[PDB]
Amino acid sequence: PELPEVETVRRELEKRIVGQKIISIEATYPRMVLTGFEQLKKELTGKTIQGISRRGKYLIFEIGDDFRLISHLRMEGKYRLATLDAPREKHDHLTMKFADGQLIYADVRKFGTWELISTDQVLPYFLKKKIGPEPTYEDFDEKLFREKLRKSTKKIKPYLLEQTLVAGLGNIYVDEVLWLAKIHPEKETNQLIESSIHLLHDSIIEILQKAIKLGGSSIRALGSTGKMQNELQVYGKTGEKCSRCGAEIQKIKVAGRGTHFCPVCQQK
DNA sequence: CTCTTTTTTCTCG
DNA sequence: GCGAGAAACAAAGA
Ligand SMILES: O=c1[nH]c(S)nc2[nH]cnc12
Repeated sequence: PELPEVETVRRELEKRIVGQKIISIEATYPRMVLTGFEQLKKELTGKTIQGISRRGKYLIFEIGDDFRLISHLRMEGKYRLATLDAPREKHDHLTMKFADGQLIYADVRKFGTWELISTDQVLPYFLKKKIGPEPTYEDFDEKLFREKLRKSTKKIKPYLLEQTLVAGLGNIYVDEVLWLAKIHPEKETNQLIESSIHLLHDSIIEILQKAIKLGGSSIRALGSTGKMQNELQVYGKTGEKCSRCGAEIQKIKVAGRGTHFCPVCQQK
């Protein structure tokens, strides 16, 4: 998932598991609990979920006053709420059992992670990761954005993907953002002019906020009812029309990543 | 059969 | 510092 999908999951969970006491925690893949599964099980068992937050693509379970469970779903981690008698599925790895149901984490590629962090260590956790601002008008300052772009010779798509200029873009929304902003994904950021940086800034916020409103893009669990996939202009649409007078979407490889763009729209 | 393709972090030169 | 490439892993497609 990317930020909009994680936010969609956050909202669904907030409605349903806040107030729930954790009765037990079980793992078939304890290795994805980076801070130690036995430690996590000992600390959280019997605690009540106070809330669910998000920072960039990270889910943050607030559990008791003094602990946070920081979860990253990476490529295709999925949460679902199931009855206590639900059968195990092949790629289920963890479950929190409540009195009237359970929260199960599944992840085909086993990339997703769990980390138990004390409450006063959450802000330092994200500072250490150098996560950039949330993609909102209030948090995403264009002035600082502009300065960082000026000082770098990185290509704009990989730099955006680093999460340091702004949080939340993955491969899908970065291709969508760059099409909307009419910027080439290999454009060197110090070549971007002010007006272009302004459109990029606004487009990032606009695309991500639109995606959130539409419940995320559901491609191929919680977060499965999204509609943003119907609004994608370029991602995964190789050879199809940009509706720009016959122009077709091209796919290239940029810093190891599949990259969908419309050449005529996105010249350097 | 092989090869490529689909978030973050790590190694190498 | 940088970029390139690969690793973690599983499954699907050419
Ligand atoms: O009108 C447009 N034409 C082209 S080619 N690319 C775009 N990106 C956002 N709007 C446009």
